Amino acid sequence: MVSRIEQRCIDKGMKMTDQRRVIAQVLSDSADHPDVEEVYRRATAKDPRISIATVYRTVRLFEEESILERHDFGDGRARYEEAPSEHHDHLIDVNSARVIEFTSPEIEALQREIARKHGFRLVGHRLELYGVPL
Amino acid sequence: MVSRIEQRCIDKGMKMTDQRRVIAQVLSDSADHPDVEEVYRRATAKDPRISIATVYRTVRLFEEESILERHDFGDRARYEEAPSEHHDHLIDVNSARVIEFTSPEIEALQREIARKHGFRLVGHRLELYGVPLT
DNA sequence: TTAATTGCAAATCATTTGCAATTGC
DNA sequence: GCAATTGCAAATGATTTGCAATTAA
Ligand SMILES: [Mn+2]
Ligand SMILES: [Mn+2]
Ligand SMILES: [Mn+2]
Ligand SMILES: [Mn+2]
Repeated sequence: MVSRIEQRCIDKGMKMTDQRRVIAQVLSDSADHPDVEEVYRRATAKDPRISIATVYRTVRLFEEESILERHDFGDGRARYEEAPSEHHDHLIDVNSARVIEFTSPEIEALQREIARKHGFRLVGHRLELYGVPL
Repeated sequence: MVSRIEQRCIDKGMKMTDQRRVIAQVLSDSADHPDVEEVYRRATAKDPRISIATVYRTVRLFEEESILERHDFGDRARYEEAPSEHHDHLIDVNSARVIEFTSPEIEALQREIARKHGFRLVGHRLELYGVPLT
C-alpha cells in the first residue's frame, strides 16, 4: 500500500526515504489545506524521525514536480494540497477560515477572453472568494 | 507643494513631515503598483532625508487610513492609491507591467457562486498571469 | 557503490520594532 | 515644550542553505 503521492514520486525517479514516505502519506490523506508547520506536526506525529527543514525541502520538491499546489490565501504562511485531477478555485469563509472548493468554467472562459483582449495568453491565475454564510 | 495623497493626510489629521510629504509626493506620482523597496528608490529621488525603516511605517499607516490598498501578489507587498472603482489585475510574467481591468460578468458569476453555496460574498481576489501572444 | 537526502546551525528576505535622538505643530 | 515621528540596528518569523553524516538505488 503506497500513497497516491508516493507512487508519483517513484514513477518520477525520486529517492524514497523514510521521511518522504510519511510526508507523502500525510499530504495524500490531508483533506484540508495544511501549512508547513501543520504538515510537520502531522508527519512528526506518524514518526518523530523528520525535521522541519526536511518538510520545507520535501514540500518544495513536490510543488516543483507538480505533486502539490502552493497557496497564499494571505495568512503570512504558505499552504499546500495534493494536486487535484481538475483545476478548482477556493471559497473562504471569513468567519472560520475553513475552505470550500468550486469550479465554474464560465469564469475560466471569461478570464481567457480578458487575457486575449489585452494582448496576452493566460499562463496562470488566482481566484479567492471570501464570504459569510446565511 | 501640496500633493493629492498629502492633502488626504492633512484632512485625516496627521502630522505632516518632510519625508511623509515626500512619500506622499512619490505615491501620488506613481501608477505602477510599486513595492516597498521600489518606493524607497523613488522616494530618495526627491529627498534622500529618508531611511528604509520609515518607508514601511508610512506605507503601513497610509494603508490604515485607507490612502493605500495592499496587494500580496503571487510572490513582497506592493501598493497603490485606493482606486475610485474596484478592479482586478492582469500581471505580466514577461515584464514589470501590470494591467487593470473590470469584468462585470465575472463579478456577477462570483456572486452567483457565493449565493448557490449559501454565502454572502464579502470580498474577492483575482489575478491573471499572462505572456504576450505568440 | 555513490550521489541524493538529512539534521542542525547560521544565514537569509521582508518586515517590525525598541529606543535615543529629534522634529512638528 | 510635547506627543508624535525618525533612524539606526537589532529582533523578527517564515523560509533557505552549507556542511558532514547518513542512506536509497
Ligand atoms: Mn479558476
Ligand atoms: Mn483546494
Ligand atoms: Mn474582481
Ligand atoms: Mn490596481
